[PDB]
Amino acid sequence: STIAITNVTLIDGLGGLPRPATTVIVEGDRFATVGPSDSTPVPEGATVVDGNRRWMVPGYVNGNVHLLDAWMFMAGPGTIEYLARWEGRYVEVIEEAAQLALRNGVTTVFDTHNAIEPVLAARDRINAGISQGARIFAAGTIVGMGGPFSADFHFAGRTAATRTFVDRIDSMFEAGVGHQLSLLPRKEVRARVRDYLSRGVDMLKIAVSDHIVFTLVDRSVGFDRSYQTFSRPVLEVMVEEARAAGVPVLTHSVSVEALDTSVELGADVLIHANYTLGQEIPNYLIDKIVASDSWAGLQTVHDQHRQGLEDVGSWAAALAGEPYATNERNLISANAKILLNTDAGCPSKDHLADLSPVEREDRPWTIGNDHFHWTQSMVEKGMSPLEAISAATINVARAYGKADQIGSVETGKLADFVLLDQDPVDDIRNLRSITEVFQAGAAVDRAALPTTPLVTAHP
Amino acid sequence: STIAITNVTLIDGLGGLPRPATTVIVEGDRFATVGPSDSTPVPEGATVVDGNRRWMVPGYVNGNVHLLDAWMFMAGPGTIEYLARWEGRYVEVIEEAAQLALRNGVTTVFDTHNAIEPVLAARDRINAGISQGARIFAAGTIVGMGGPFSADFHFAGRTAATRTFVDRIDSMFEAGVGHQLSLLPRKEVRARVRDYLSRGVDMLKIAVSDHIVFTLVDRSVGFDRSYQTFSRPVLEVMVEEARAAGVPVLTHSVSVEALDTSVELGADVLIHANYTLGQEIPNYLIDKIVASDSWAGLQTVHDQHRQGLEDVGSWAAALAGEPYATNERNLISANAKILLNTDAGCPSKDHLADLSPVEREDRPWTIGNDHFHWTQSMVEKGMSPLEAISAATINVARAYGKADQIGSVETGKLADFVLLDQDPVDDIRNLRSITEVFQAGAAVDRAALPTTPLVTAHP
Amino acid sequence: STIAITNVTLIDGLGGLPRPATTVIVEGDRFATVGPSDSTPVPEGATVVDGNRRWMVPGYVNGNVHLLDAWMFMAGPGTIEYLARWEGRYVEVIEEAAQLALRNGVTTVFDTHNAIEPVLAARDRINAGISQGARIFAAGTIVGMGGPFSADFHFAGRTAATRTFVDRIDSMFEAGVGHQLSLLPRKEVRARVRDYLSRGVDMLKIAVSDHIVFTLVDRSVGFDRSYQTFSRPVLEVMVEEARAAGVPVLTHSVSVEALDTSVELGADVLIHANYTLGQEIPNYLIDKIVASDSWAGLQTVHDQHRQGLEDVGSWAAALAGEPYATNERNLISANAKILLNTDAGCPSKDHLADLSPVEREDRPWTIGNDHFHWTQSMVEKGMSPLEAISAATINVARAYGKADQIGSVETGKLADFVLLDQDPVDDIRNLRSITEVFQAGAAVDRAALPTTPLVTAHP
Amino acid sequence: STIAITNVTLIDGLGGLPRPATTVIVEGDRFATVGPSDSTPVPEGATVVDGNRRWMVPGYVNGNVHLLDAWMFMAGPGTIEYLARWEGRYVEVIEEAAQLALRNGVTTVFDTHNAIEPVLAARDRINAGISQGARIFAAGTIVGMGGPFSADFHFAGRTAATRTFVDRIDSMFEAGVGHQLSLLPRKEVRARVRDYLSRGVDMLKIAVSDHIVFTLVDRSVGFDRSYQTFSRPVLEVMVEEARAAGVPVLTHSVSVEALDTSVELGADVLIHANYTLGQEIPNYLIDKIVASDSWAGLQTVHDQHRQGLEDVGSWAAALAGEPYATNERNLISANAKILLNTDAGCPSKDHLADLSPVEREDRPWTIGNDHFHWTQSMVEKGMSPLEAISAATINVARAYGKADQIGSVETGKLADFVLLDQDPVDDIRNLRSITEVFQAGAAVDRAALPTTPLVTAHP
Repeated sequence: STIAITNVTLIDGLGGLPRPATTVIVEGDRFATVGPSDSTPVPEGATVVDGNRRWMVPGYVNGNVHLLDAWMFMAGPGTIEYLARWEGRYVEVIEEAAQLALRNGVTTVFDTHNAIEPVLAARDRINAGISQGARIFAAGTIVGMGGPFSADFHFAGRTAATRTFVDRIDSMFEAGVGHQLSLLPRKEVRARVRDYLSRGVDMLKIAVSDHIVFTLVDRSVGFDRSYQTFSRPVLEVMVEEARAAGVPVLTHSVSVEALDTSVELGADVLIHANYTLGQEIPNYLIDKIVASDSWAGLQTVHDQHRQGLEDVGSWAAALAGEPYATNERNLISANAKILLNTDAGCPSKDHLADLSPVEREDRPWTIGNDHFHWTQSMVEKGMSPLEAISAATINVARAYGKADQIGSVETGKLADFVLLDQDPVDDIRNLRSITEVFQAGAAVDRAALPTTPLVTAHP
Repeated sequence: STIAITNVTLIDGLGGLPRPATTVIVEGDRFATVGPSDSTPVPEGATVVDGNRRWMVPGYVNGNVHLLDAWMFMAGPGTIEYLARWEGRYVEVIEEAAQLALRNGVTTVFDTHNAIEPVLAARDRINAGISQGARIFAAGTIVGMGGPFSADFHFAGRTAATRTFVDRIDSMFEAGVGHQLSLLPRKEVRARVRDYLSRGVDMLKIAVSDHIVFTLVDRSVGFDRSYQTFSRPVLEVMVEEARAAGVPVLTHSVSVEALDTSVELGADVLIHANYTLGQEIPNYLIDKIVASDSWAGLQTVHDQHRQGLEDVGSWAAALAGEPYATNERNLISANAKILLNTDAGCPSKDHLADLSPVEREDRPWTIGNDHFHWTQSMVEKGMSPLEAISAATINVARAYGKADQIGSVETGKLADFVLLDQDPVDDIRNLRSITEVFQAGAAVDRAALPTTPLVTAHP
Repeated sequence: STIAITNVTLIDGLGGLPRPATTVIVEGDRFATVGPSDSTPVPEGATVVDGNRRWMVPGYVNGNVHLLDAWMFMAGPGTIEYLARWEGRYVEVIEEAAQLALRNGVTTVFDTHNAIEPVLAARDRINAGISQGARIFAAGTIVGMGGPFSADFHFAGRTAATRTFVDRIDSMFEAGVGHQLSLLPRKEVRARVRDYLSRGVDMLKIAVSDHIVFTLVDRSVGFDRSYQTFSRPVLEVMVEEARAAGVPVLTHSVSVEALDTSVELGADVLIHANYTLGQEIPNYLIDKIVASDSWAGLQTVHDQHRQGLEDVGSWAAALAGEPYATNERNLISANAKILLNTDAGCPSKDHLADLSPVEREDRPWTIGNDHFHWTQSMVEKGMSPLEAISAATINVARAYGKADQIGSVETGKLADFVLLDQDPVDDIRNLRSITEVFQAGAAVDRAALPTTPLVTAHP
Repeated sequence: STIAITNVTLIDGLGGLPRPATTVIVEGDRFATVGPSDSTPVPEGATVVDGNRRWMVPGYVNGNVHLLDAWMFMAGPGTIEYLARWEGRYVEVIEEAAQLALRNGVTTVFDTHNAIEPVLAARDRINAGISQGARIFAAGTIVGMGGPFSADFHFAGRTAATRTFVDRIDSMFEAGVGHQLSLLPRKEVRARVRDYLSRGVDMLKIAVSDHIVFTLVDRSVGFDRSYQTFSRPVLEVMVEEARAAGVPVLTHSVSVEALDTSVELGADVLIHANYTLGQEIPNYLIDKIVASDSWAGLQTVHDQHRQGLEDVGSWAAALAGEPYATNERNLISANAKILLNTDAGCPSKDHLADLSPVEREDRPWTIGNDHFHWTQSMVEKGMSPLEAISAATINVARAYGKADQIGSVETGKLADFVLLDQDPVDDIRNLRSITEVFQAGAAVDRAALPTTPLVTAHP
C-alpha cells in the first residue's frame, strides 16, 4: 500500500519541540513527505490512515535484548528445560521475542548475546518478510565467553544434564570464538576472529571482563572478583578485525577498569557501563567517555521496582539500587551520549512463576516491558520526558551507524513508527498506549502477534 | 478369523520338550488347537503360512520395565531435559517405549514404576487398539517413592531446574501417594492408598525400603545403608487394601532386611529380589522364599558385560559385581520360582551417548534388548534354556495371575507367540532371530515401530 | 567433714509443699538426716553452711545431652574444624561440657549419642574423681546411625574434607553399629549389638527412625519424608539384648509410627517424643503412651524464642512452633509421665558467631542455659512449677532407674543439691540464681569452672 | 668460632670444574678463606671437621615455596582440618616446614604465598636465632588472590564451615590484597599496595592470571578458561611501587598471555612459566624471554612420576604431560635462565593418606624431596648438573638480589653449606647424600628436626 497518515502530532524524537498539525506520507517503505500543509497532500490512491487524537514517535529501537533469554540462562534455574524444549525450533523461538518487542512498538532490536546460526536465521527470516518480527541486527556470541552450561551463565546443570547435550548446545552458542581464546596466542585469535566475523554478524561484542557472577557471587556479600578476559594486546587484535569488516564494536564492561580500557579501545557501543561492580565511575573517566566520544548504554530500574526487589531479597536486586544508579546520573548530567540497553528477552513461563508478584510485576528484563521501564526510569535519573525517547530512538541508531536508515521520522528513511493514545510528556509512560505500529512502511497485526505462540505455551 | 500355521516346531512354553513337526491354528485371538496329527486341520479360507525351518515360541512377557524409563531417573542426568521436551506428549513417549518391546518380541508388559495418567492412558489407548504396543497392566507409581527430581531419583535438579517445573512434575508421579506417608498415621494412610487403588492401577507396588540408596550412591564404599519407609502395621494395612480391590501386590526390596519383611506380607511378586546391598541372601531366607508362596524377580548382567562395567568403572558395576550372582544363583539352584525382571525403558539418545561403547553393546537397561540380555545371562547363572524362557513367559503371567490369559502357547490362551529361524533350546540367545511376531491373532508390521518416534528419532 | 545445712527451705521436689526451717545433714556424701525438730542437730565437728532466707532444690539431673556436641552437628557446619582441632583431646571436651553443666547446678547428666572412647572414659574419670565434672551416663553411639561426617548429620564436608579423616572420625562414633546394622541379617545384628553393649554403655538408644532430615533441607516447605531404620524383628531383637545387660532402652522417634513402635517395645525412655514431624499424635496414641509403661522425653522452646527464631527464621525454627510444640501440652495435660530431655551441648566458638543475637541469647541447646529454658517453657505448656521441678530432677532419674542413687533429697541417695536466693515456685525462672552447688557431698567451685577452658576459650 | 671443614672436594656452585682437595675456613658465619693448600692450615681452638671422602655444596635455596603449603589448599580437601586445628600455633607450623627444608639442605627458602603476621613472624624469628628453620624471605600473599577458602583455593570449603572461620582465616592472608583490587581504580589500587609493603615483605608477587583450576573441574574438556586479574595499567602501577620499595617482583602467569605480559613488565622471576594451560610457548616468546632477561622458574616432574601419576587418576597428571611438560624442554636449551621452582611444603598426614602409594613417594610438591626430585628432572630435560646444581643455588640467589649473601661459598658470604658423601656432578640424584648441614656457619642437629612436630605427627 501507499499510505497517508493525517493530523498527527509528531515527535521527531530528534529533540525538537513536538509539532502538531503534521501529516506524514509513506512511499513504498520509506517516509515520503513530512509537513502539515493542511495535508500534503494525498495521491487519491493512497491508503488513508486517520491520525487524529494520536501521536507519532519514531518506532522504538532497543540496543540490548537477547532474543533467546540469557538473563534467565544467567539467572539460571530453568535454563535446561527451556533449551531442551524448543531445541531445533530455536530460530522460531528467537522470532518470538522479536515479535513481542514489535507488538509493544519496538521495530528494531540489537541483540548482543545469542546462538549465531539461529539468530542469523532469524535476522534472515524477519527481513525478508517470511517471518513477522522486529528487525534484528545480530550481535552473535560475545567473544571470550562460554556457553549456557558453562560458567558465564548458569554453571550447575553442567552436572545435572547429559554431557553430550550440555556441550552440544554450547558449541551452537560459543561457535569458534569465545572463551577458550583466553589461553591462546593472538595469532590464532586473529585467525579465528575473522573466520567468525565473515559469518555476517552485524557487530562485535568483545568480552573484556568476566561473566562469572551468579556462580561465584556471595550469599551474604554483594559483588566481588571481577577479572579481565584478554590481554591488552589481544584486545586490539579483535578491534582491528572488527574495524576491517565494517561492523562496529560493542563491549562488555563490568568493572571500573576494563571500562577504562574499553574506552581506550575506542569501542563504538559501551554495553552496561553503569555496572562497574563497585565504586561509581571514577570522576575522571566520565570526562573521558564524554571527551573521547563513544556511546554509553545504561541499564536501569525504577525506585519502585527496586523498593520491592530488596523487600523480597531478589539478589538480582543489588543491581537496582546502590552505587549503580547513583553513578549513571553523573553520565546523564555530564551528557554522556546514552543508549537504550536492558539485557532482556522472553523467559520460560516457570521462571516467572518462581518470582514474587512484586518481582515479576513490571519486570524490566521481560522483553515486552523493557523499553517502557527503561524510558520511565531514565527520567527518574533526571532526564527530561524527552529526550528519553531517542534515547531509544536516534541514539541507539546513531551509535551503530544505522542512523541514516533508522528511525526515523524523516524523509527518505525507513518508515517505522508507532502511534500513541496520549501525551508522552510529563508522563513518559504513555508510550504503552499504541493504536498502531507501522514497520518498513507497513502495518502490523498487533492483535494477533506472536505469529506462533511457542515459549508462551503453558500448559 | 482364519489364521493358522503348518508344521512349526514349537516349545509349548511350559518347558515341555519342544515337539517338532507340530502345528497351531487360531481363530480371532486366543489359540484354537495345537499338536500335529500330521493332519492339523485347515478348515479352508485359512491362512496358509509356513512353519518349516523356524520355531514357535510364546510371546515374551516382561514383568518389569519402565515405559517412562525410571532407571535413567535415578541418575544419570538427562532426566531434566527428557521430562521438559516431551511434557504433554508423555503418552506417546511411553507407547514408543511399549512398541520397542513388540519389535524385539515382548507382547505384554507390566510397568512397576510410572506416572498413572500417561501410562494408564497409554494402556487404555492400546487396550482399545487405538495405538500399537505391548499390553500394559501398569502399577502406576510405587507407593512411598516420590519425585523424579527428589531423592530417590534425580536429586540434583531441584537446584538445576525451576521449582514450578520440579513441583509440577513431582506431583505428576507421586499422585496422592508417594514420599510422605512415612509421616501419616496409618489409618489416614488407609484413605490415600485406597483413593489410589480406585484410580485403576492393575496392581500395587509398595516400596518397603528406601530409594535414597542411589542419591547419594555414593563414594565407592560399595554398599552401607538401606532404611525402611513404612512401619510394618502400615505394610499389613497396605496389603489388605491391595487384596480387596483384587490387585497383585508388588514389593521393592534393597536390603537383607526388607525381603524377609517383603515376603511375610504375602506379596506375590518380589522385584529387586536379589538386591541385598552388601550381603548374600541368608539360607534362612533361601528357605522362606522357596517354601512360602511368592515369586522372586531377578535382574542380571552378562559375564562379558559384567567386566565391562567393572573395567570403565561404570558405578552400575556394584550390581553386576560381587554378591548378586552368588546371591542370584542360590535362588535358581535352590529351585525358587523366579521371574523376568529388568528395570528399563528408552533412554535419552544423549544419555546413551555419554555412555561408553562397552556399556552400549549388550546393554541390560534398554526396553528392546533387556529380555534377550536377561534370558542369556540367566542361563549363564545356571539355568536350563527351555526353563528360563518359562521365566520369560508363563512365570511372569502366573505371578500377576495372568496364566489363564497369557503365557505358554496352550489352547484357549491369548494368541501371542513368536517364530524364529535358529533354536532357543540349543542357544537361548537365538531367541533373537525373529521372522514373524503376532499379538492378538494379529501380525505386526515389524518395520513401522515406533510409528511416531520421539526419543528414538535419530539424530 | 559431714556437711550440715541449717534453716533452709527444702524442695524435695516430689511435688510436696516446700518445707522451710529444715536442715539436711551430710555424712561423707550420701545425705543422712533431713530434719524438723527445729534442727535435728548438727552432730559436732561439722562444716558451716548458712541456709535461712534461702532455698535448697535437688541438684538437677539431665535426661539427655550431648557432651560431644552431636547437637551443633545436624547443625551443620563447624563440625570439620571443631572435631579436627580437638582430636584426642576429645575426652576432655566431654568433661568440659559437664564442667559447664555442673556450675549452673546440673549434678548428673545422661548423654545419648557420643563417642564411646571419649564419652565413657571421661565418666570413669569424673566419678572416681580425676576430673571435676557432673556425673555421666552415656549410651555411646545410637545403634542404627552413622556419624558426624555422613548423613544423619553434616552430610557436606564428605566432599569438602579428607577421606582418611572422614572415615577415621566417625567409627570413633559409629563403633560397631549404625551404618551397616541396616543391611545385615537380624542374626548378625544381635551378635554385633550384644558385642557393643559389652563395653559398659549405661544405655541402649536405638534410632527407630532416620536421622537424615537435613537432605530434607527445604524452604517454601517443611519436612515430608521419614523412614524407620530397621524392621520390627530387629528392633525387638535388640531390646532383648539390652534386657540382658540390664540397661534401659532409649528410642529415637520422629514419625507418628516409629514413636508408636517405640511404644510397642516398651522403650524405657522416648527421646524426641513430641516430635512426630508435622503431625499431631492421635489421642489413641497419647493414651497408648499414658497406659503403656514408658516415659516421654519432651523437647521445648520459648514462646518468645519461637517468636524470636520465627523472625530471623533460624533454620531450626520449625520445631519451635508448628504441630511439634502445640501437642506436647497434650502429653502433660494428661498426666503423661515426664522426663527432662534437651539435646544440648557446647558449640564451637564460632558456631555461635554465625548466630543472630536473638539466637545467641537464651539458647535452648547450649549446655549452660539448657535446663533453665526447658523448665521455663514446661510450665507454659502446663506444668505445676514443682512437677516441672520434680521432672527436671527425680523423674529423669526414675526414668532410667537411677532413683536408687540420684534425684531426691530422701536420704541414702547421693548428696547432690543446690541453693538459691529465690523461690523457684513463684518464679521457675528464679531457679536461675545459684548460690552453692554441692555434688556427692562436696562443694563445687563455680568460679573456676570449666577447669581448663577449651571450647569456651575465645580464641 | 673459627670452623674449618677440610680436604673436601668443593663445588662452590658456580658451574666450574669442581674443586677437589680443598679446605674452607669459616670465621663466624661469613666464610673467611678458601683454598686447597694442604688445608690453609687450621687456626686451632677450632672445630676441625672431618672433610674426608666428601664434597661441599653451598646448600640449596628454594625460589618458590609455601610454608602453609597452599598446593593442598586447592586440592583442596583437608585444607579445613589443617587450618582449623593448628590455628594460633600457625607460627610454629611455618617454622615446622622450614626445618624439613633445612633437614634436607635448603638453607634459605622463598615464600611466595602466605599470611603476613605468621610468616614475617616466622622469618624474623629464624633470623633472630630464636628458632631453627631455613631462613625466610617471604613475599607475603600474592596480590590479586584472596583467601584459601575462596576461588583459587578450597572449594567447596567455604559453605561447608562457619562463615566466621572462613572470614577470619581468609582476611589473614588477603592482607588488604587480592580479590577486590579487581573492583577499584588503579589510583586507589596503587595506595592500597603502598600500605602492604610497609611491613616489609621481602618481595612482591602479583597474579597476572587467575587462580582457578577448580572452577573448572572437568576431566574430558579439561583445561579451558583463563583470566587476568588486572588490566595493564594496574599491573604497571603495582610494579613501580614494588620498585620504589626495592622488593623483587615475581609473577604468577598461567596463560600464553600473562607470561607474555609478565616479561613485558620485567618481573624478575616468572613463576609458573612453563604452564601455558594447554598451549606450548610460542617460538618468538621463548626467544622473547631470553632477551628479556627475567629468570624462569620451571616446575618439573620425573617421567617416572608422570607415568605413575597418570596411571592413578591424579588430577595433576595433565600438568606433567602435554606441552605443560614439553615446554621446559624448549626453554632450557635457548640458553635460558632457570630458577628452582616448586610450590611445596608439608601437607597434613591425612592429605597424603588418601593418595596411592605411587603418588606419595618422591612427591615434587613435598618439601622433603621437593628440590631433589626437581633437580634430577632438570638433567632429564637438558641441564648440566653443573648448571642444575647451581639452578638451586646462585640463580635463586641472583634472582632476588641476595646474590652477594647466598648461593656460593664465596666472598664474605654467610656460611650456608651442606656436606655430601657422594658425587653430585656424576649423578645429580646424589644430592640425597647429606652428612651434616651448616647454616650461618653453624651445624644443626639433623635427626633433631623438626624440633616440634605438628603437621608431621603421625598419627
